[PDB]
Amino acid sequence: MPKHGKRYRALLEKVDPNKIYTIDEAAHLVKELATAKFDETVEVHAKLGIDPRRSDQNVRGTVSLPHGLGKQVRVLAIAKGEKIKEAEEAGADYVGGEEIIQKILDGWMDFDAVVATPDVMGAVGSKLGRILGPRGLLPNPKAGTVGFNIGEIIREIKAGRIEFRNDKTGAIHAPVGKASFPPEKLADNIRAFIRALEAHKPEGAKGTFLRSVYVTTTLGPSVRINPHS
RNA sequence: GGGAUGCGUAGGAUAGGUGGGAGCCUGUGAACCCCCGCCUCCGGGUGGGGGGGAGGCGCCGGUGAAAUACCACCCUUCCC
Ligand SMILES: OC[C@H]1O[C@@](CO)(O[C@H]2O[C@H](CO)[C@@H](O)[C@H](O)[C@H]2O)[C@@H](O)[C@@H]1O
Repeated sequence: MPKHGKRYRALLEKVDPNKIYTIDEAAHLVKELATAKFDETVEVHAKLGIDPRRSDQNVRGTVSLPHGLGKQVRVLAIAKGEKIKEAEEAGADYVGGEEIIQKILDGWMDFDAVVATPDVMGAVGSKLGRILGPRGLLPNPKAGTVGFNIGEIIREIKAGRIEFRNDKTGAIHAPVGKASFPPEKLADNIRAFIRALEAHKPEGAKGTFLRSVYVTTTLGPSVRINPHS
Protein backbone atom coordinates (compact mmCIF):
# COMPACT_ATOMS: atom_id res chain seq x y z
CA MET A 1 0.00 0.00 0.00
CA PRO A 2 2.95 2.35 0.45
CA LYS A 3 5.04 3.03 -2.67
CA HIS A 4 7.51 0.33 -1.63
CA GLY A 5 7.64 -2.77 0.56
CA LYS A 6 9.25 -3.17 3.96
CA ARG A 7 12.22 -5.01 2.40
CA TYR A 8 13.06 -2.09 0.14
CA ARG A 9 12.39 0.61 2.77
CA ALA A 10 14.94 -1.15 5.01
CA LEU A 11 17.59 -0.90 2.28
CA LEU A 12 16.99 2.80 1.61
CA GLU A 13 18.15 3.71 5.12
CA LYS A 14 21.54 2.14 4.33
CA VAL A 15 22.50 4.74 1.72
CA ASP A 16 23.35 8.44 1.97
CA PRO A 17 21.77 10.40 -0.94
CA ASN A 18 24.13 13.33 -0.35
CA LYS A 19 27.29 11.24 -0.47
CA ILE A 20 29.21 10.44 -3.64
CA TYR A 21 30.84 7.10 -2.88
CA THR A 22 34.14 5.75 -4.09
CA ILE A 23 34.06 2.64 -6.25
CA ASP A 24 35.63 0.67 -3.40
CA GLU A 25 32.92 1.87 -0.98
CA ALA A 26 30.12 0.98 -3.38
CA ALA A 27 31.69 -2.43 -4.07
CA HIS A 28 31.67 -3.17 -0.32
CA LEU A 29 28.20 -1.75 0.38
CA VAL A 30 26.58 -3.65 -2.47
CA LYS A 31 26.17 -6.88 -0.43
CA GLU A 32 24.03 -4.86 2.03
CA LEU A 33 21.72 -3.63 -0.73
CA ALA A 34 20.91 -7.10 -2.03
CA THR A 35 18.12 -8.80 -0.13
CA ALA A 36 16.02 -10.27 -2.91
CA LYS A 37 15.50 -14.03 -2.99
CA PHE A 38 18.09 -14.64 -5.71
CA ASP A 39 21.58 -13.55 -6.57
CA GLU A 40 21.07 -9.96 -7.67
CA THR A 41 22.86 -8.43 -10.64
CA VAL A 42 25.04 -5.36 -9.96
CA GLU A 43 24.44 -2.51 -12.39
CA VAL A 44 26.29 0.65 -13.39
CA HIS A 45 24.33 3.66 -14.67
CA ALA A 46 25.78 6.74 -16.31
CA LYS A 47 24.14 9.98 -17.48
CA LEU A 48 26.30 11.00 -20.46
CA GLY A 49 27.41 14.40 -21.73
CA ILE A 50 26.31 13.65 -25.30
CA ASP A 51 23.55 14.71 -27.66
CA PRO A 52 21.75 11.40 -28.18
CA ARG A 53 20.00 12.85 -31.24
CA ARG A 54 23.13 12.72 -33.40
CA SER A 55 24.78 9.57 -34.71
CA ASP A 56 28.33 10.85 -34.23
CA GLN A 57 27.67 11.19 -30.47
CA ASN A 58 26.32 7.68 -29.99
CA VAL A 59 28.18 5.58 -27.45
CA ARG A 60 28.34 1.95 -28.44
CA GLY A 61 30.93 -0.65 -27.55
CA THR A 62 31.78 -3.89 -25.79
CA VAL A 63 33.94 -4.86 -22.90
CA SER A 64 35.22 -8.06 -21.43
CA LEU A 65 34.50 -7.88 -17.70
CA PRO A 66 37.60 -9.07 -15.82
CA HIS A 67 35.57 -11.40 -13.59
CA GLY A 68 32.56 -11.96 -15.82
CA LEU A 69 28.80 -11.58 -15.38
CA GLY A 70 28.31 -14.28 -12.77
CA LYS A 71 25.53 -16.07 -14.64
CA GLN A 72 24.95 -18.70 -17.31
CA VAL A 73 24.55 -17.35 -20.81
CA ARG A 74 22.60 -19.52 -23.24
CA VAL A 75 24.28 -18.97 -26.59
CA LEU A 76 22.65 -19.90 -29.89
CA ALA A 77 25.23 -20.24 -32.67
CA ILE A 78 24.29 -20.19 -36.37
CA ALA A 79 26.93 -21.74 -38.62
CA LYS A 80 27.73 -23.97 -41.59
CA GLY A 81 30.32 -26.62 -42.48
CA GLU A 82 33.12 -27.55 -40.07
CA LYS A 83 32.13 -24.56 -37.92
CA ILE A 84 28.96 -26.30 -36.73
CA LYS A 85 31.11 -28.87 -34.94
CA GLU A 86 33.39 -26.05 -33.75
CA ALA A 87 30.41 -24.24 -32.19
CA GLU A 88 29.16 -27.49 -30.65
CA GLU A 89 32.48 -28.50 -29.08
CA ALA A 90 33.03 -24.92 -27.84
CA GLY A 91 29.87 -25.37 -25.79
CA ALA A 92 27.20 -23.28 -27.50
CA ASP A 93 23.84 -24.24 -26.01
CA TYR A 94 22.24 -24.49 -29.44
CA VAL A 95 23.90 -24.90 -32.84
CA GLY A 96 21.87 -24.88 -36.05
CA GLY A 97 21.65 -23.71 -39.65
CA GLU A 98 18.70 -23.06 -41.96
CA GLU A 99 16.23 -24.87 -39.74
CA ILE A 100 17.17 -23.04 -36.54
CA ILE A 101 16.67 -19.78 -38.44
CA GLN A 102 13.18 -21.04 -39.20
CA LYS A 103 12.59 -21.91 -35.55
CA ILE A 104 13.53 -18.41 -34.31
CA LEU A 105 11.36 -16.96 -37.09
CA ASP A 106 8.30 -18.65 -35.53
CA GLY A 107 8.89 -17.11 -32.12
CA TRP A 108 11.41 -19.31 -30.28
CA MET A 109 13.29 -17.03 -27.89
CA ASP A 110 14.80 -19.19 -25.16
CA PHE A 111 18.39 -18.00 -25.38
CA ASP A 112 20.44 -15.05 -24.13
CA ALA A 113 22.78 -14.32 -27.07
CA VAL A 114 23.01 -15.09 -30.78
CA VAL A 115 26.30 -15.52 -32.64
CA ALA A 116 26.98 -16.43 -36.26
CA THR A 117 29.61 -17.04 -38.92
CA PRO A 118 29.81 -14.48 -41.74
CA ASP A 119 28.83 -17.01 -44.42
CA VAL A 120 25.37 -17.41 -42.81
CA MET A 121 24.79 -13.74 -41.93
CA GLY A 122 23.24 -12.98 -45.31
CA ALA A 123 20.35 -15.32 -44.54
CA VAL A 124 20.27 -14.29 -40.87
CA GLY A 125 20.03 -10.61 -41.77
CA SER A 126 17.25 -10.88 -44.36
CA LYS A 127 15.09 -13.42 -42.50
CA LEU A 128 15.78 -12.66 -38.83
CA GLY A 129 16.66 -8.97 -39.05
CA ARG A 130 13.04 -8.03 -38.47
CA ILE A 131 12.60 -10.28 -35.44
CA LEU A 132 15.95 -9.98 -33.64
CA GLY A 133 16.73 -6.41 -34.72
CA PRO A 134 14.40 -4.44 -32.37
CA ARG A 135 15.61 -6.62 -29.48
CA GLY A 136 19.31 -6.12 -30.14
CA LEU A 137 19.90 -9.83 -30.66
CA LEU A 138 21.01 -9.65 -34.29
CA PRO A 139 24.61 -10.86 -34.59
CA ASN A 140 27.01 -8.22 -35.84
CA PRO A 141 30.83 -7.89 -36.14
CA LYS A 142 30.62 -4.64 -34.13
CA ALA A 143 29.49 -6.53 -31.01
CA GLY A 144 32.01 -9.35 -31.53
CA THR A 145 29.13 -11.71 -32.22
CA VAL A 146 30.11 -12.48 -35.85
CA GLY A 147 33.23 -14.28 -37.08
CA PHE A 148 34.74 -17.53 -38.30
CA ASN A 149 36.42 -17.96 -34.93
CA ILE A 150 32.99 -18.96 -33.73
CA GLY A 151 34.52 -21.10 -30.96
CA GLU A 152 36.42 -18.17 -29.52
CA ILE A 153 33.35 -15.91 -29.79
CA ILE A 154 31.14 -18.36 -27.89
CA ARG A 155 33.71 -18.59 -25.07
CA GLU A 156 34.08 -14.78 -24.90
CA ILE A 157 30.35 -14.24 -24.56
CA LYS A 158 30.02 -16.97 -21.88
CA ALA A 159 32.89 -15.19 -20.12
CA GLY A 160 30.87 -11.97 -19.88
CA ARG A 161 31.77 -9.91 -22.89
CA ILE A 162 28.97 -7.34 -22.62
CA GLU A 163 27.74 -4.76 -25.08
CA PHE A 164 26.68 -1.25 -24.06
CA ARG A 165 24.73 1.34 -26.00
CA ASN A 166 23.35 4.68 -24.76
CA ASP A 167 19.58 5.05 -24.83
CA LYS A 168 17.74 7.81 -26.69
CA THR A 169 17.61 9.95 -23.55
CA GLY A 170 21.39 10.08 -23.20
CA ALA A 171 21.78 7.53 -20.38
CA ILE A 172 23.74 4.27 -20.44
CA HIS A 173 23.46 1.08 -18.34
CA ALA A 174 25.20 -2.27 -17.93
CA PRO A 175 25.31 -5.39 -15.75
CA VAL A 176 28.75 -5.81 -14.11
CA GLY A 177 28.48 -8.91 -11.94
CA LYS A 178 26.56 -10.33 -9.00
CA ALA A 179 26.12 -9.01 -5.46
CA SER A 180 27.55 -12.29 -4.15
CA PHE A 181 30.88 -11.37 -5.80
CA PRO A 182 33.89 -10.50 -3.67
CA PRO A 183 33.95 -6.67 -3.39
CA GLU A 184 37.39 -6.33 -5.00
CA LYS A 185 36.14 -8.32 -8.00
CA LEU A 186 33.10 -6.06 -8.29
CA ALA A 187 35.36 -3.02 -8.17
CA ASP A 188 37.58 -4.46 -10.96
CA ASN A 189 34.48 -5.01 -13.09
CA ILE A 190 33.04 -1.54 -12.43
CA ARG A 191 36.33 0.18 -13.28
CA ALA A 192 36.67 -1.88 -16.43
CA PHE A 193 33.21 -0.90 -17.63
CA ILE A 194 33.91 2.77 -16.86
CA ARG A 195 37.24 2.48 -18.68
CA ALA A 196 35.53 1.07 -21.78
CA LEU A 197 32.81 3.65 -21.58
CA GLU A 198 35.29 6.53 -21.40
CA ALA A 199 37.26 5.07 -24.33
CA HIS A 200 34.09 5.52 -26.38
CA LYS A 201 33.56 9.20 -25.55
CA PRO A 202 32.51 10.95 -28.77
CA GLU A 203 35.11 13.35 -30.21
CA GLY A 204 32.64 16.23 -30.41
CA ALA A 205 30.82 15.62 -27.12
CA LYS A 206 30.32 18.81 -25.09
CA GLY A 207 31.25 19.24 -21.42
CA THR A 208 31.69 16.58 -18.76
CA PHE A 209 31.27 13.10 -20.24
CA LEU A 210 30.14 11.23 -17.13
CA ARG A 211 27.60 13.69 -15.73
CA SER A 212 26.58 11.17 -13.06
CA VAL A 213 27.44 7.57 -12.30
CA TYR A 214 25.49 5.16 -10.05
CA VAL A 215 25.81 1.60 -8.79
CA THR A 216 22.75 -0.44 -7.84
CA THR A 217 21.44 -3.98 -7.42
CA THR A 218 18.53 -5.60 -9.33
CA LEU A 219 15.90 -4.82 -6.66
CA GLY A 220 17.76 -2.42 -4.37
CA PRO A 221 18.43 1.33 -4.06
CA SER A 222 21.34 3.18 -5.68
CA VAL A 223 24.56 4.87 -4.66
CA ARG A 224 26.11 7.67 -6.64
CA ILE A 225 29.81 7.11 -7.29
CA ASN A 226 33.00 8.84 -8.24
CA PRO A 227 33.91 7.20 -11.57
CA HIS A 228 37.50 8.28 -11.05
CA SER A 229 38.14 6.37 -7.83
C1' G B 1 13.90 21.55 -3.13
C1' G B 2 8.89 19.00 -3.39
C1' G B 3 4.96 17.01 -6.45
C1' A B 4 2.53 15.61 -10.90
C1' U B 5 2.67 13.84 -16.46
C1' G B 6 3.66 9.63 -20.41
C1' C B 7 -3.19 6.11 -23.64
C1' G B 8 -2.52 5.46 -32.20
C1' U B 9 -4.17 0.32 -33.58
C1' A B 10 -4.14 -4.80 -31.41
C1' G B 11 -3.94 -6.26 -26.25
C1' G B 12 -6.56 -7.47 -19.12
C1' A B 13 -5.64 -1.91 -20.61
C1' U B 14 -3.42 4.58 -20.06
C1' A B 15 2.76 0.19 -22.92
C1' G B 16 7.54 7.65 -22.40
C1' G B 17 13.20 5.55 -23.01
C1' U B 18 16.88 2.14 -21.87
C1' G B 19 19.31 -1.31 -18.45
C1' G B 20 18.51 -4.81 -14.54
C1' G B 21 14.86 -8.79 -13.72
C1' A B 22 12.40 -14.31 -12.08
C1' G B 23 10.49 -13.21 -8.87
C1' C B 24 7.54 -9.14 -5.92
C1' C B 25 3.88 -7.42 -2.22
C1' U B 26 0.89 -8.72 2.01
C1' G B 27 -1.83 -8.92 10.14
C1' U B 28 4.58 -4.00 9.65
C1' G B 29 -3.12 -5.29 6.79
C1' A B 30 -4.20 -8.62 0.29
C1' A B 31 -8.89 -8.23 -2.41
C1' C B 32 -12.79 -4.99 -2.00
C1' C B 33 -15.93 -0.61 -0.49
C1' C B 34 -16.09 4.71 0.45
C1' C B 35 -14.23 10.16 0.71
C1' C B 36 -11.03 14.07 -1.08
C1' G B 37 -7.25 16.64 -4.17
C1' C B 38 -4.71 16.51 -8.78
C1' C B 39 -4.47 14.69 -13.86
C1' U B 40 -7.46 12.96 -18.02
C1' C B 41 -7.15 10.69 -24.25
C1' C B 42 -13.54 10.51 -20.17
C1' G B 43 -11.15 4.60 -20.59
C1' G B 44 -9.57 5.72 -16.40
C1' G B 45 -4.81 7.40 -13.96
C1' U B 46 -2.36 9.17 -9.69
C1' G B 47 -1.69 10.84 -4.49
C1' G B 48 -3.61 10.97 0.38
C1' G B 49 -7.43 9.66 3.97
C1' G B 50 -11.82 6.51 6.33
C1' G B 51 -13.17 1.25 6.59
C1' G B 52 -12.13 -3.80 5.55
C1' G B 53 -9.75 -8.65 7.31
C1' A B 54 -6.68 -12.77 3.41
C1' G B 55 -5.11 -12.80 -0.34
C1' G B 56 -2.86 -9.72 -4.63
C1' C B 57 0.89 -8.91 -8.61
C1' G B 58 4.70 -10.90 -12.12
C1' C B 59 6.65 -15.06 -14.95
C1' C B 60 4.59 -18.69 -19.00
C1' G B 61 0.63 -18.18 -22.80
C1' G B 62 -1.95 -14.54 -25.61
C1' U B 63 -1.88 -9.50 -28.41
C1' G B 64 1.75 -6.39 -30.21
C1' A B 65 6.95 -3.09 -33.53
C1' A B 66 7.66 -3.20 -28.22
C1' A B 67 5.13 -6.71 -22.30
C1' U B 68 3.63 -5.68 -18.29
C1' A B 69 5.68 -7.27 -11.16
C1' C B 70 9.76 -5.19 -8.93
C1' C B 71 14.30 -2.02 -9.19
C1' A B 72 17.96 1.82 -11.52
C1' C B 73 19.49 5.86 -14.28
C1' C B 74 17.06 9.10 -17.48
C1' C B 75 13.75 12.06 -21.04
C1' U B 76 8.91 14.83 -22.32
C1' U B 77 5.04 18.16 -20.82
C1' C B 78 3.71 20.60 -16.16
C1' C B 79 2.41 22.14 -11.07
C1' C B 80 3.62 24.25 -5.91
O1 LIG C 1 15.20 -11.82 -22.05
C1 LIG C 1 15.44 -13.21 -21.84
C2 LIG C 1 15.77 -13.49 -20.38
O2 LIG C 1 15.51 -12.32 -19.61
C3 LIG C 1 14.55 -12.59 -18.59
C4 LIG C 1 14.89 -11.85 -17.30
O3 LIG C 1 16.29 -11.89 -17.11
O4 LIG C 1 13.22 -12.27 -18.99
C5 LIG C 1 13.02 -10.94 -19.43
O5 LIG C 1 12.86 -10.88 -20.85
C6 LIG C 1 11.74 -11.62 -21.31
C7 LIG C 1 11.76 -11.70 -22.83
O6 LIG C 1 10.96 -10.66 -23.35
C8 LIG C 1 10.48 -10.95 -20.76
O7 LIG C 1 9.29 -11.51 -21.26
C9 LIG C 1 10.52 -11.08 -19.24
O8 LIG C 1 9.38 -10.49 -18.66
C10 LIG C 1 11.78 -10.37 -18.74
O9 LIG C 1 11.89 -10.52 -17.34
C11 LIG C 1 14.62 -14.10 -18.37
O10 LIG C 1 13.39 -14.58 -17.87
C12 LIG C 1 14.93 -14.60 -19.76
O11 LIG C 1 15.63 -15.83 -19.72
